[PDB]
Amino acid sequence: SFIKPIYQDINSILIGQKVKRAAGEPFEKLVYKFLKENLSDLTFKQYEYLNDLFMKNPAIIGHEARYKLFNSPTLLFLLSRGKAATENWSIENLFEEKQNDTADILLVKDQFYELLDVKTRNISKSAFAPNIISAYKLAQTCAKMIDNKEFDLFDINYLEVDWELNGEDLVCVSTSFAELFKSEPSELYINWAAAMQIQFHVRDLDQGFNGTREEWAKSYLKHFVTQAEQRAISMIDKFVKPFKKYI
Amino acid sequence: SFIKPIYQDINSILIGQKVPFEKLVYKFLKENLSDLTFKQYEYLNDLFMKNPAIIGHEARYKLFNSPTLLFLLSRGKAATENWSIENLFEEKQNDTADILLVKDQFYELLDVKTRNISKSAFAPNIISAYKLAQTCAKMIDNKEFDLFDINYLEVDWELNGEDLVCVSTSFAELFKSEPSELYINWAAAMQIQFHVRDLDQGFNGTREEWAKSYLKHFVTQAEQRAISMIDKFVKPFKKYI
DNA sequence: GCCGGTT
DNA sequence: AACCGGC
DNA sequence: GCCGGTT
DNA sequence: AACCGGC
Ligand SMILES: [Mn+2]
Ligand SMILES: [Mn+2]
Ligand SMILES: [Mn+2]
Ligand SMILES: [Mn+2]
Repeated sequence: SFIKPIYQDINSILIGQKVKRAAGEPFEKLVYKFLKENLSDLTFKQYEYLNDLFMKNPAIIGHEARYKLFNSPTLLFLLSRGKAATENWSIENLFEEKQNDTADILLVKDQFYELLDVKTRNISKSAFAPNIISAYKLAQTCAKMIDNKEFDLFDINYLEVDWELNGEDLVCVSTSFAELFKSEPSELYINWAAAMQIQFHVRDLDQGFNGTREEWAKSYLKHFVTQAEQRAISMIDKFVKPFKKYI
Repeated sequence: SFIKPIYQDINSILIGQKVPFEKLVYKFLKENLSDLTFKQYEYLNDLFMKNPAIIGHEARYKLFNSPTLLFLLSRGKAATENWSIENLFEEKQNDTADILLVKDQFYELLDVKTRNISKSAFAPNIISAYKLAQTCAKMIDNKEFDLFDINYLEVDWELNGEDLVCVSTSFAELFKSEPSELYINWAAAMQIQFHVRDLDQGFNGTREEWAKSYLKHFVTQAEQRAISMIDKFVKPFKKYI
């Protein structure tokens, strides 16, 4: 990670930080503001990075050619926008924040990519693990890493900002940081109903995986396929059986 | 619908207004059907305020006088229990309905969907196909076939400089649509997805029929998704394990 | 504690 | 509660 | 037109 | 992008 060396800083700055009454999505901006101040040459919003990539290559027009600028099938897959959106891009028609985008922030350096999400949590409310990332997208990601042998190109990490309502604004009370690729893949909770999302709180994320990036991919694909099989038959029991009587 | 007879009115007041764009409608409905119109959370408060005698969740759950409505409108046991005149419910993202209209102990559940017609059409989550399944099951077990409708109002808008402007609307009734026509997007939180404007309204049977017909559709689509899971999520990745 | 459905 | 983009 | 994954 | 409640 690029932000880990200064995490203790981020942690200490964000704590006690307040914002005017995700619900706490103004806390993301602080993290981005901070990143952009201490690692400014590394820090991008995902759309910002796409904009920079294309601005550096004005000659390169069309989606075909523009996709080539990625030098990576897995990154092309995680990062790019659609073909018409890419074809249509211009200095006048730049990319903007996109609901669906994979990552909140990109830390890039020497061709190594850290995709960073900021999750925000209302510590008052009962714990409810948030959607992290699509288990399916993650399966595809794992398959593309293996097919193209990209096991040393990018990490997917998380920064959780705990907050509470203090009078008339939100205040951050603590944070956590975890690395997707350091967890035991077979331990990832896939919530099929919840748009097929891996779900957890960062603070709970296991961080003891031992093998290589390749082994993680293989093991996650095993876990995915197993959970998918289980869910298939588990659907008959929960969504069919209970209703058969009425028909 | 209580809304339908005055749809022209609504349409006419909304078209051209300026400001996802959370668009009133509530305002209009309130100022024209005051004693019929409620946010969901507000209707809950109303119900409990009107019965200070009752306390505890079990007792206040009886105030609904309907297993189905209880299923659709009520908060959890604890939050009900802890409800107080000095501790009211607030808007909850999770609530079934945007607006509830009730007259003569009949309920119209109204969602207001918004839509940027500048962008390319993408059917929105409407309601959980699994929630709807439980709903029809409850309607049948409890013979509540004349109690509530679930209806939708689509506000089409478009960005003009600084201000976002409504430029058309649609209204449909869920229980007038061909149940087997309803698109159940499993991956999308098991949601029914449609735009209102596109919603079949040619159903002619009874409420009971609709419910039984829907459950048949649901059970069928659940099996199909179960099976489809193998091809979509299993075979494509086996070559790696 | 464990678990998964909904906006 | 929306939201894009493959073919 | 058709269809369905993601934040 | 997060959000409750059943036992
Ligand atoms: Mn993101
Ligand atoms: Mn975020
Ligand atoms: Mn609603
Ligand atoms: Mn709405």
